[PDB]
Amino acid sequence: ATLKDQLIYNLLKEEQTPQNKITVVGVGAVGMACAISILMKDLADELALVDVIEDKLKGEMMDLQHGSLFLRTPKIVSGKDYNVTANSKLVIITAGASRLNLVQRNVNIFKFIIPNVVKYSPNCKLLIVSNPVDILTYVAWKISGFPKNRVIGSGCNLDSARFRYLMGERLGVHPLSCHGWVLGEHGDSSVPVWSGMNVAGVSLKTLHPDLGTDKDKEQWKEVHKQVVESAYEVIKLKGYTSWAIGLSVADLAESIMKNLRRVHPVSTMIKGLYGIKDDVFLSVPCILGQNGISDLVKVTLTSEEEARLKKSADTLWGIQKELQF
Amino acid sequence: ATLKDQLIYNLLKEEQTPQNKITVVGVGAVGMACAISILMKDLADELALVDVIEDKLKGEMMDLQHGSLFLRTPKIVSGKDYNVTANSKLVIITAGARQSRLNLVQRNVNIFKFIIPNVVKYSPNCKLLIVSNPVDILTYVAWKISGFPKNRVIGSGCNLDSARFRYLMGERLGVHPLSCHGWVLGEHGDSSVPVWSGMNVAGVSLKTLHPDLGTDKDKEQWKEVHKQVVESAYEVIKLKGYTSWAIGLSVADLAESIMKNLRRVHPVSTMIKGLYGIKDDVFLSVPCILGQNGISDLVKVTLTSEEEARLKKSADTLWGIQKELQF
Amino acid sequence: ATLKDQLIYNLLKEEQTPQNKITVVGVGAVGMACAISILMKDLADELALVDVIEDKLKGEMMDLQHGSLFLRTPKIVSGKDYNVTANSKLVIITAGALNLVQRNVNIFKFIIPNVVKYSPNCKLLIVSNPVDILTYVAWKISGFPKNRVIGSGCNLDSARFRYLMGERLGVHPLSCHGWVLGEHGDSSVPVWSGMNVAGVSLKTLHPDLGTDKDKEQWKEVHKQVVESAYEVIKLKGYTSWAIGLSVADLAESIMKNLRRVHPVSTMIKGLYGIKDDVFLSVPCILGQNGISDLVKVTLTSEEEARLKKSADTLWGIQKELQF
Amino acid sequence: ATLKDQLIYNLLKEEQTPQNKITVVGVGAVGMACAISILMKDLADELALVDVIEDKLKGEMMDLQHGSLFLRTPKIVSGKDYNVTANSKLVIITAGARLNLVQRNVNIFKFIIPNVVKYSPNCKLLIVSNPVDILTYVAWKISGFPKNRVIGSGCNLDSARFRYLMGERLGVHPLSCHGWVLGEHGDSSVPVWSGMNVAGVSLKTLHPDLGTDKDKEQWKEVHKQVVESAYEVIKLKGYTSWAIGLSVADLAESIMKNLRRVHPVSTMIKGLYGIKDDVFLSVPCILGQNGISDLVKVTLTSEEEARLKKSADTLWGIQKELQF
Ligand SMILES: NC(=O)c1ccc[n+]([C@@H]2O[C@H](COP(=O)([O-])OP(=O)(O)OC[C@H]3O[C@@H](n4cnc5c(N)ncnc54)[C@H](O)[C@@H]3O)[C@@H](O)[C@H]2O)c1
Ligand SMILES: NC(=O)c1ccc[n+]([C@@H]2O[C@H](COP(=O)([O-])OP(=O)(O)OC[C@H]3O[C@@H](n4cnc5c(N)ncnc54)[C@H](O)[C@@H]3O)[C@@H](O)[C@H]2O)c1
Ligand SMILES: NC(=O)c1ccc[n+]([C@@H]2O[C@H](COP(=O)([O-])OP(=O)(O)OC[C@H]3O[C@@H](n4cnc5c(N)ncnc54)[C@H](O)[C@@H]3O)[C@@H](O)[C@H]2O)c1
Ligand SMILES: NC(=O)c1ccc[n+]([C@@H]2O[C@H](COP(=O)([O-])OP(=O)(O)OC[C@H]3O[C@@H](n4cnc5c(N)ncnc54)[C@H](O)[C@@H]3O)[C@@H](O)[C@H]2O)c1
Ligand SMILES: O=C1O[C@@](c2ccccc2)(c2ccccc2O)CC(O)=C1Sc1ccccc1Cl
Ligand SMILES: O=C1O[C@@](c2ccccc2)(c2ccccc2O)CC(O)=C1Sc1ccccc1Cl
Ligand SMILES: O=C1O[C@@](c2ccccc2)(c2ccccc2O)CC(O)=C1Sc1ccccc1Cl
Repeated sequence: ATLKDQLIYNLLKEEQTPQNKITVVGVGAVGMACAISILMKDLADELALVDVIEDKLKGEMMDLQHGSLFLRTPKIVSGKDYNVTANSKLVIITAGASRLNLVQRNVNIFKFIIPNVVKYSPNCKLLIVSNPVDILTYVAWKISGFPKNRVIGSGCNLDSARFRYLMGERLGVHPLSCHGWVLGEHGDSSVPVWSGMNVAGVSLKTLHPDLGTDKDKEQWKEVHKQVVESAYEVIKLKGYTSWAIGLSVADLAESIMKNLRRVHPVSTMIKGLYGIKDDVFLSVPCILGQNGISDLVKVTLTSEEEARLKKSADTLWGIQKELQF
Repeated sequence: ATLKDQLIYNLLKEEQTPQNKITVVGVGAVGMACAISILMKDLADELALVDVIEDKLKGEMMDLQHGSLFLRTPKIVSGKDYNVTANSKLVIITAGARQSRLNLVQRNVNIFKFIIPNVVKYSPNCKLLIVSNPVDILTYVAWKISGFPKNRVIGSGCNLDSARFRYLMGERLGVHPLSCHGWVLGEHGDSSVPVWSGMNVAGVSLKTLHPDLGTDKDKEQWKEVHKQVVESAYEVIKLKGYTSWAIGLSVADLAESIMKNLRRVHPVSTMIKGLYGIKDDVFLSVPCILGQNGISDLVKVTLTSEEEARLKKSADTLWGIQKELQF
Repeated sequence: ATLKDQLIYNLLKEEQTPQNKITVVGVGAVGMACAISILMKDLADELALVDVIEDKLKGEMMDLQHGSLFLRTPKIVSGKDYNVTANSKLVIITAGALNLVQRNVNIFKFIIPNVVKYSPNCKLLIVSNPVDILTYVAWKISGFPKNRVIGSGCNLDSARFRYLMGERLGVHPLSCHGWVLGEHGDSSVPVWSGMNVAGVSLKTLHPDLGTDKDKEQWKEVHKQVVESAYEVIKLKGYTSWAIGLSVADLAESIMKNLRRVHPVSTMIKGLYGIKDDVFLSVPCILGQNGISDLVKVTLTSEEEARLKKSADTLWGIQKELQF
Repeated sequence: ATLKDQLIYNLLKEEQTPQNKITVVGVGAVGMACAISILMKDLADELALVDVIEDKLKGEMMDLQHGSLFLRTPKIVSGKDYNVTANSKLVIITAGARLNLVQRNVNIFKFIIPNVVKYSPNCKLLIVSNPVDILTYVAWKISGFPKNRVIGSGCNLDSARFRYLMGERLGVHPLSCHGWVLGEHGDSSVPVWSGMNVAGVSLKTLHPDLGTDKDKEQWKEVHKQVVESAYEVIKLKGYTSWAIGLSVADLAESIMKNLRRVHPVSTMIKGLYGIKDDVFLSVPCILGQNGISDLVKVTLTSEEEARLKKSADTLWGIQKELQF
């Protein structure tokens, strides 16, 4: 009799499949920020990390494990082999590297990652964070063979969060109570939907018809410009962004894992909307839950706003048709 | 009229002061992990960040602000000037480049000579939580420089050591670390002392069940659990370069007890003069009751002759270094 | 020496004045639901309970205290005497019985000066019905500036509305936005123009929204907000859980200085052609100083007229009250 | 096309089943305290309520539903028919009256338990209804479940009360005051003095008279207060609810999140302490997604073993006469 056998009488050895498992692929700054935020929100009963850099992977794993006393996630695993990811409800991909090469190089990474993920978690939802996110969501969708509902791109979720932060600073109101949607292509070409911006259901555009135009005395257009300038500025200042993307991703994870059916601006296949007929992924408000994107909101856009999304779809398809699978 | 004034009618513009403000000094890997953990536990109404590297400081500030939608800490500020830290309840020092030990002391004392008086100037009534290494020496140093009473100068101490210990114990037993109790005390790091007599699950003493526990005669080598606390630490540095997540979680747990006045007991570093035959002004980890006045009480653990000798030895070495420090 | 002194060496005995204290007055179904909700949200470092029924009060305190292991609120106290409430940041009034209003006024004549004596700088949050009138009564008796006297108002009404909207749309209520303003309860006003998902206006899509001639009868969503409350009283005898949760949401914003916007009852003279000292719900920014700002909702003529009629009705009652 | 269709484009209508459903049976003071505590802890994606009083059930359901904006449990259902409870991970039984006390809750359980097993054959059963140790045996007998999936709330609350009182005496948070009350829930529970400690410092070693009549500080009265304060609370407010609700939600947390934390709950103790009868008593158990996977073999003094054994004989004496 060992000490363990002297202290503890076992009733059954029958270990079960983990029921609420999340995997993060890529343990760089983004991936780890996603990991810590997911752990502090108690979303998973098992977390798996994967990367190609083996020492860094083990170290990050152990560092999380050593905080186990302060968490409610009883099993943290990692490995280069995707067997550690088996039976994940949700797999978050943050792995990634002129700049048309860059796309094909991340496609090449995805050619390896995606089939391994699918092999071990055929029923998972895929959440793509890697950039350029809209293209890479299409790539994951294409390589995986999943229905469109199970391939979600982070998209404009962070863009909108920044927008609401900035709006909140201008109005002196918590971002939670400042509503506004940045849609379309993540990053420099995103579209701020001025018609939807509100506090307490009071449309800013109705109060201030010049809102978001060049005639706007207060230049609210700057808020959206600042959304892009902020991201360049953070990179210039600290070298990367981590905390904000980690938090926005944990929020998406919460909706999926808990089947909340909250509405988030994420990247989904928008074929058949806004005059678009190519297989491209762009952000619109989506209902997120246990089967992923079940529904999307049909935002009423101005002709200018539809045109901007159309141009994005055309540019995105232009790149995609040239990619090698 | 501006859009804001059309939308919003102001009842008053009295600018008041934060009620539950926390400052983190040094926004490296440790400091920023501390920050995210504190933010995700809703412990503060204002978070202030200080560092000497101005671009890194701003970028970190901005990156947290951008996650505001997902948090309930409405104000995050930063700056090189300590005026951003005014009226903090709790100030956490994680400053100084990560790591000989005497040369580490030397450079972190010099940093503290600048940091601590600026913290005291703006937050005279704060609790100071020292994380920077060597943590026991630097807790003494903060207490000497600040002039604060003993209760308000807390060193992270063996809080992480004990958490690592409990993780490892839980792994061998198949029990959650929360339900595996055991205390690593004394000097943080290489010379810490595992108190075998206190190790238990459900009040069942492991040492009583297994008298060889922690001795060289133990066939299950439970002494390796404490050795693995030490080895774990070196291994994480080898693998990723630094520790961040575990220390950040451990610090947020201490902040929780202090901000919410919980009077929970934690292994942290406090002025141990008067215990264990120790007559010098040294800080070492014992179990301390933490609350809104910091360390209000400490637990008097019965130690074996050997365990007591190790604390005494640490106290002798630490006082040997400290007596030569120039203030 | 005692076991305590053998185990524990004390560094200092000194006790601070409470830093994040909440008081709930009235330990009925509403008061206790507010209490449990506040406790499970870790909003207070000290909770005080006050009621006139001493056995009930003691029993409720002990039951909560016996749950201390599972909570992070280390001091829970109670008493008939308001000395237990000293230095509260937030005092929540849920105690209660033209007859009924005056009976609650009489209760408030005892309660409010006692609250003020022991927490002169607190925010008051009034839950007791009829809430809009009794928030006015607390304001008058206390002598507090209007920013520190807040009525639970239409926070619950709006939460119900968002629950019903969410059910109809297949969307979580958090993403279903819509505001019920004005007088709490029967005479509340659903603001159809603000009802939206993701910034998409339902009224703009569906102009019949909120009219009697609406084929989908979306007006019934607001009627069911009123019908819901009567049904719950019919079926179980009182409402508690929803109101408790709604009050804790308000407390969170105040105690954490969030500056979120909530539909709560505030002194509305100077808006919407209202010229009397009446409290009605509009969207208000809530924080450490209570209500610092309000949102000026653009109302239709019919919406405005409903608020004005409530104002006249409330004031018609209030002018008759003896203090 | 409705407004819903005008607003929302549906990608798929593939309907789903909950992944983390919990059922509470009985919506009285205890049941609803369990429910609100479970809801505020985000343990379930679906909560089902069952009771025989139809208006009360509907009204309590509605009341919780109305606070949905402030919760993260997207569906609350209720019903008289146990089809509303299908595929529950965890079913908490709090129904029954607050020799006669036992046989009447037994009769309730003859209806309830088969109905639960029918719709959720793989669930963990958590029994709260009193007398909890007896009704846990009854649930186990009727269900045919393996013993790991039938758990009584047992002495989780007694130990929580003990730790509260200990904490008040020492000036330490109950979380940091360790002490186990085992055996029978209620009058005959056993305080394990040898395990009582702060920071692993044994109070019995520091204070040898701890738990004896010779004790000048009368620590034995702390355990007496645990036994009593329940009667005290019933006398003052009519029932207990909040503490039990909090304790049940703590157990539910460990089950639903597979935490493998140790709690004192009622389990089959035949084979321990010389006990031979099919009796349930509280010992410390490791709780996770398979219910009680393991138990801690506390080392008891001869007096302590004698006390548990006496309880086992008493309970069996009642149980042998019950008719199923
Ligand atoms: N959508 C958004 O809003 C959002 C915001 C920030 C970052 N991103 C993206 O996240 C990605 C990563 O960001 P980062 O800062 O952590 O970069 P990083 O370089 O620090 O980390 C990337 C990690 O991916 C790993 N990796 C590379 N190939 C891999 C493979 N085949 N399998 C497993 N792991 C592999 C790398 O080793 C590295 O650890 C980038 O594409 C970045 O653009 C997008
Ligand atoms: N006690 C424990 O259990 C525990 C565990 C891990 C780390 N630590 C310690 O925490 C400290 C920090 O670790 P790290 O990895 O974050 O180091 P780091 O180098 O990543 O960061 C240090 C930060 O301190 C800043 N800094 C330097 N001088 C400063 C000054 N005068 N004022 C303000 N800020 C200043 C640096 O610019 C830098 O941003 C180290 O001493 C490390 O050993 C202790
Ligand atoms: N504003 C809202 O949305 C909301 C919703 C529900 C209830 N309410 C109101 O909450 C109030 C109470 O609801 P309830 O169901 O808990 O009623 P209750 O009758 O169950 O409990 C009321 C408590 O008030 C206490 N009380 C009476 N006089 C007192 C005094 N002078 N000092 C201290 N306490 C005193 C009683 O003793 C009792 O415990 C009612 O006015 C009710 O209408 C409003
Ligand atoms: N284990 C503990 O530590 C602990 C603490 C408190 C109470 N309890 C017990 O919990 C039980 C309930 O306490 P309470 O205060 O909630 O009682 P209660 O009277 O308020 O509620 C009991 C509910 O059970 C319902 N019920 C009765 N028969 C039913 C059936 N066949 N099917 C479904 N529901 C049925 C009743 O309608 C009622 O709603 C009692 O046995 C009490 O002793 C145990
Ligand atoms: O903030 C971000 O950081 C990155 C970026 C990309 C392109 C331009 C600026 C920043 C980045 C660059 C290099 C290394 C790490 C990074 O995370 C990646 C990225 O998508 C964002 S978010 C963003 C970016 C541009 C505009 C608006 C928004 Cl909301
Ligand atoms: O884990 C830690 O990391 C550091 C360390 C110090 C000395 C020996 C090993 C590690 C470290 C070194 C370099 C860079 C960054 C670091 O955080 C600092 C530190 O105190 C710890 S904790 C620890 C250390 C040694 C033994 C047992 C424990 Cl629990
Ligand atoms: O839901 C409520 O319950 C009470 C009520 C008051 C007046 C009419 C119906 C119900 C009630 C009655 C009796 C006993 C206890 C109670 O809480 C009190 C009350 O304000 C509400 S909220 C409400 C009430 C009416 C319409 C719409 C709404 Cl949103």
